Amino acid sequence: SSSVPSQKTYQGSYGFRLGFLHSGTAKSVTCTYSPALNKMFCQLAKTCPVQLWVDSTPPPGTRVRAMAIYKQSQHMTEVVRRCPHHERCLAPPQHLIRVEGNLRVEYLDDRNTFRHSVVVPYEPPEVSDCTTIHYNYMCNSSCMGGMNRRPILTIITLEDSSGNLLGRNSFEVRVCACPGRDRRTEEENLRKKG
Amino acid sequence: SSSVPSQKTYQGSYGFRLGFLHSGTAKSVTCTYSPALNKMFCQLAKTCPVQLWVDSTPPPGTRVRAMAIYKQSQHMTEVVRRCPHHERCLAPPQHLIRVEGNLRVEYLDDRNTFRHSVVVPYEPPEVSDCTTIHYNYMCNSSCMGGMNRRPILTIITLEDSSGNLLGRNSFEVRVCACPGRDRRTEEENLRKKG
DNA sequence: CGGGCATGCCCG
DNA sequence: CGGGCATGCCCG
Ligand SMILES: *C[C@H]1C(=O)C2CCN1CC2
Ligand SMILES: *C[C@H]1C(=O)C2CCN1CC2
Ligand SMILES: *C[C@H]1C(=O)C2CCN1CC2
Ligand SMILES: *C[C@H]1C(=O)C2CCN1CC2
Ligand SMILES: C[C@H]1C(=O)C2CCN1CC2
Ligand SMILES: C[C@H]1C(=O)C2CCN1CC2
Ligand SMILES: [Zn+2]
Ligand SMILES: [Zn+2]
Repeated sequence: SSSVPSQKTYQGSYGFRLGFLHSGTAKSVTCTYSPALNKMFCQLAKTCPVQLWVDSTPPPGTRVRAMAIYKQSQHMTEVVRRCPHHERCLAPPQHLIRVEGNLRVEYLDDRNTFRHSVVVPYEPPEVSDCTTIHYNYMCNSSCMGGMNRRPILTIITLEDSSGNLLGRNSFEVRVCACPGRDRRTEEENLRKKG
Repeated sequence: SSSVPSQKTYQGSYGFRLGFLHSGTAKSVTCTYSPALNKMFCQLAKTCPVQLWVDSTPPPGTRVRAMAIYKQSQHMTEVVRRCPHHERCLAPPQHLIRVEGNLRVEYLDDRNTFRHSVVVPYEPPEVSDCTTIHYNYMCNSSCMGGMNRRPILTIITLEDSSGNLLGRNSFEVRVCACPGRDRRTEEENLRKKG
């Protein structure tokens, strides 16, 4: 009955985890992940790679879904969408999250919650310990009429073809002009005032 | 043959001038006019009163047209429009400038230049030295996908019913959250660095 | 209200 | 590139 998808971490029986590349905090890095904050800082319309780690191999037909929700309680019931400017300038223009480099991407609009998601087949790592998906976020967190400075969580779910939830993980995202600057500011604020 | 409307001041044979109320520079004033900069600072979707002064009375049927153009050479050929966010949230939604409080307003989209303008009948001052029109600017200068931080000029023309230009004046506009702050900053910069 | 944090971006 | 100006707005 809830229209708000769950965000609670569920590593599940396959030992599903996410992982992220190390990139550092130079002012101009295109993306950078903060383990302390469990938060990706990235630039709009640029690659944001996410690694899928599993302990046990999921069954054939498993899918990987990504969906954004607002992190703050007061905004969690509002659907996360592209702002009108970037909508106008495969993926429907209203979708915030895209996957690049995949021939089997599917973009979904839920008929009951109206929430957007993007799904690709799960592929096991090559003869490697993880699989990488290249996500793109098509608005800045600050975009007026879209995210409007509100932080989001991206929820990644591993689902079998029957729709069973096999695993769930999430991470906070800030899409911004200067990921390295902003990661440094938020980590310093965590240390001084968190 | 030009698609860029003239901005050159033409006081003309009726002695046409604009005038503005004095309001000062408190951080929260809703609008404030800088004589030194010939520039109105105002807030979006709030009243921006403009006075029409004439020495001689225009003929019956005279009209008052307002149009925005970009002030900087590199942007002057681009039509000034409402941004997509405020377009979606009598006046066509794409028009930046509205007139409030007038039963005879007309909104025009030029069939050749595609430029927008808003026109009201000229009314002589009451048995007073000027007539006031209440304009509204429906985007901030900073709106993404609209003015995008580019300064505009508003061009006010006094036209007879046959279309003769009787007079023309213009003023720069900044639509912003804090007119009083921003007028003070720009006047100080004029003094220190202009 | 006024102080000052925010965050895209600097081109007259 | 990194410094710092910009400019809406501060609500976990
Ligand atoms: C943002 C992205 C990059 O450009 C490399 C470093 C960090 N992340 C993975 C690869
Ligand atoms: C973050 C900062 C940089 O280092 C370049 C990209 C965006 N911003 C301006 C230049
Ligand atoms: C912006 C507007 C106001 O609110 C009064 C002072 C200045 N201007 C005219 C009236
Ligand atoms: C300019 C400043 C003010 O004084 C109020 C209006 C907008 N901004 C925040 C509050
Ligand atoms: C998990 C991830 C790594 O750490 C490298 C790059 C691709 N996968 C295998 C080797
Ligand atoms: C010109 C203008 C003024 O200065 C006041 C207000 C209205 N008009 C007449 C009196
Ligand atoms: Zn956007
Ligand atoms: Zn706007």
